Amino acid sequence: YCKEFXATFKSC
Repeated sequence: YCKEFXATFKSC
């Protein structure tokens, strides 16, 4: 799924 890591980049 998507992931905004430590409230940083986005890997959606």
